Amino acid sequence: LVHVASVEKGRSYEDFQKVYNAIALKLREDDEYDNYIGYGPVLVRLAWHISGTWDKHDNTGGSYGGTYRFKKEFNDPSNAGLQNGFKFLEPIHKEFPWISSGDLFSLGGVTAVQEMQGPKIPWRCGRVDTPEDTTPDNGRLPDADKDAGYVRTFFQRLNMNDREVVALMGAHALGKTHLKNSGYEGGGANNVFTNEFYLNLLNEDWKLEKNDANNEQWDSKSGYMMLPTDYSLIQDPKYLSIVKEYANDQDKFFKDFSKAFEKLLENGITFPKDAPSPFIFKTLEEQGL
Ligand code: HEM
Repeated sequence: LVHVASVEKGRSYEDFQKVYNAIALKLREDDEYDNYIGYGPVLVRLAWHISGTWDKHDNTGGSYGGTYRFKKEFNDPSNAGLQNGFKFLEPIHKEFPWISSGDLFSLGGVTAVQEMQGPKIPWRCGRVDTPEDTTPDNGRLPDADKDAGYVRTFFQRLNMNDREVVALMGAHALGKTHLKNSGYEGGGANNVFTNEFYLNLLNEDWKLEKNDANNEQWDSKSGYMMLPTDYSLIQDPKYLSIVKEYANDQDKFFKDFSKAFEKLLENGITFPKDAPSPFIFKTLEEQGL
C-alpha cells in the first residue's frame, strides 16, 4: 500500500502553528486533568498508539489514515484511557476542521512534547483520512509483561532498532499508569520532559511487586515504577549500554528521541520530492504567548 502525503489545500507553516498554539493554550488551560498532570502525557501516548499500529511488511496501520476515529480502534483494549486525549482534541478539530485526523493526532503529540520542555520535534503535514475499512485490527500494540527479546522483536515491525527503542521508551518519564486502563498503577505525576526514566532505572532501588490487579511491576520507595518491559532495558546488555548513555547525556537523549519520534509518526507515509520541508513549531514560551 502507498500513502502519499497531500498538503491540506492552501495551508502553510502559519496555519499549522495556529493549530499548535490552540493545542498548547488548551494544555495550559485544562491543567487539572489527572490530578494536575495535565493532558501532555496522554497526548504523547495517543500520538504513539495511532502510529504504533503500523506494519512495515504491508504498510497497514500507521498514522496516515487517522483511523483511531473509528470504533474498532478507539475501543482497542490497548488504547484504554486515550479517549481522554481524543476528547481534549475535539474542540481543536472543531475550530480547525481542515486538519486531517492523523495530522491532528500526531501534532498533538509533538505539541505536548515541546510544551513539556522536550526537544523540538520536526513535523510534516499531509496525512489523509482513510475509510473505516482501513482501520487495523486490535492487537498490534505491545504487551507490558514481557522481556527484552519480546521488545526487540516487537519493534522490528515498526522498523526501530535498539537505540530507537531505548530512546522512545524514555517517554515513560511522563504521566503515570492507571490500574483501570492497563492493569498497572503508579509512577508519579511528572509532566516535564527529561531523561529521568534512565536515571531512575539505574539509580533507584527496585522491588518486583504484585499490584492490585495481580500483575507484576517494579516499584521504588520514591514512587516511580517500571513495567516489566521497561525493566528489561537494564536486563539486556545491549539495551543497558544505551540506557547508561542517555542517563549521562540529556542532549543526546533529546536529539535521538526527536529523530525516533518523528520517524514513528511518519512511518508508512510517502512524501513527494516537492513536499514542504518539515515544520519546527515555536513554543508558546518562545512566542511570548
Ligand atoms: C514496549 C513498549 C511499551 C509498552 C509495553 C508500553 C506500555 C504502557 C502502559 C501499560 C502504560 C500505562 C497506560 C495507563 O494505564 O494509562 C503506558 C503509559 C504511557 N506510555 Fe507507554 N508503552 C510502551 C512504549 C511507549 C512509547 C514508545 C511511548 C511514546 C514515545 C509511550 C508513551 C507513554 C506515555 C506518555 C504514557 C503515560 C500516559 C498517561 O500518563 O496517561 N509508551 N505505556
